[PDB]
Amino acid sequence: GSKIEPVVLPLLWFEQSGAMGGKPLSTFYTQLVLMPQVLHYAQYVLLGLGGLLLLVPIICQLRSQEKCFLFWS
Repeated sequence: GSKIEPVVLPLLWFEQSGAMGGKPLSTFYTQLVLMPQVLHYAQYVLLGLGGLLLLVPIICQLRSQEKCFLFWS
Protein backbone atom coordinates (compact mmCIF):
# COMPACT_ATOMS: atom_id res chain seq x y z
CA GLY A 1 0.00 0.00 0.00
CA SER A 2 0.95 3.63 0.08
CA LYS A 3 1.04 3.87 3.87
CA ILE A 4 4.47 2.21 4.16
CA GLU A 5 5.94 4.35 1.35
CA PRO A 6 6.94 7.37 3.55
CA VAL A 7 7.88 4.87 6.29
CA VAL A 8 10.72 3.22 4.39
CA LEU A 9 12.23 6.66 3.77
CA PRO A 10 13.59 7.32 7.31
CA LEU A 11 14.40 3.60 7.55
CA LEU A 12 16.72 3.85 4.56
CA TRP A 13 17.93 7.15 5.94
CA PHE A 14 19.13 5.27 9.05
CA GLU A 15 21.01 2.82 6.85
CA GLN A 16 22.76 5.85 5.45
CA SER A 17 24.12 6.45 8.93
CA GLY A 18 25.14 2.84 9.14
CA ALA A 19 22.77 2.48 12.06
CA MET A 20 22.18 -1.17 11.15
CA GLY A 21 25.93 -1.68 11.17
CA GLY A 22 25.83 -2.76 7.57
CA LYS A 23 24.77 -1.87 4.05
CA PRO A 24 24.36 -3.90 0.77
CA LEU A 25 27.60 -5.43 -0.54
CA SER A 26 27.47 -3.43 -3.78
CA THR A 27 28.31 -0.28 -1.88
CA PHE A 28 31.40 -1.76 -0.23
CA TYR A 29 33.28 -2.77 -3.42
CA THR A 30 33.98 0.85 -4.30
CA GLN A 31 35.33 1.55 -0.76
CA LEU A 32 37.43 -1.67 -0.76
CA VAL A 33 39.49 -0.64 -3.76
CA LEU A 34 40.97 2.28 -1.79
CA MET A 35 40.60 1.33 1.86
CA PRO A 36 42.97 -0.94 3.99
CA GLN A 37 39.99 -3.31 4.57
CA VAL A 38 40.79 -4.70 1.09
CA LEU A 39 43.89 -6.41 2.61
CA HIS A 40 41.59 -8.83 4.44
CA TYR A 41 40.05 -9.73 1.08
CA ALA A 42 43.53 -9.80 -0.43
CA GLN A 43 44.12 -12.75 1.88
CA TYR A 44 41.15 -14.46 0.22
CA VAL A 45 42.60 -13.52 -3.17
CA LEU A 46 45.92 -15.01 -2.10
CA LEU A 47 44.23 -18.20 -1.03
CA GLY A 48 42.43 -18.49 -4.35
CA LEU A 49 45.50 -17.58 -6.34
CA GLY A 50 47.58 -19.93 -4.22
CA GLY A 51 45.24 -22.84 -4.79
CA LEU A 52 45.17 -22.06 -8.49
CA LEU A 53 48.95 -21.64 -8.47
CA LEU A 54 49.19 -25.30 -7.42
CA LEU A 55 48.11 -26.28 -10.94
CA VAL A 56 51.12 -24.52 -12.47
CA PRO A 57 53.95 -26.86 -11.13
CA ILE A 58 51.64 -29.82 -11.71
CA ILE A 59 51.50 -28.94 -15.43
CA CYS A 60 55.28 -29.31 -15.53
CA GLN A 61 54.96 -32.58 -13.62
CA LEU A 62 52.70 -33.75 -16.42
CA ARG A 63 55.20 -32.52 -19.04
CA SER A 64 57.65 -34.82 -17.33
CA GLN A 65 55.08 -37.67 -17.29
CA GLU A 66 54.76 -37.20 -21.03
CA LYS A 67 58.39 -38.36 -21.38
CA CYS A 68 59.98 -37.08 -24.49
CA PHE A 69 63.57 -37.13 -25.64
CA LEU A 70 63.56 -36.40 -29.38
CA PHE A 71 61.70 -33.08 -28.97
CA TRP A 72 63.15 -32.63 -25.52
CA SER A 73 65.47 -29.71 -25.37
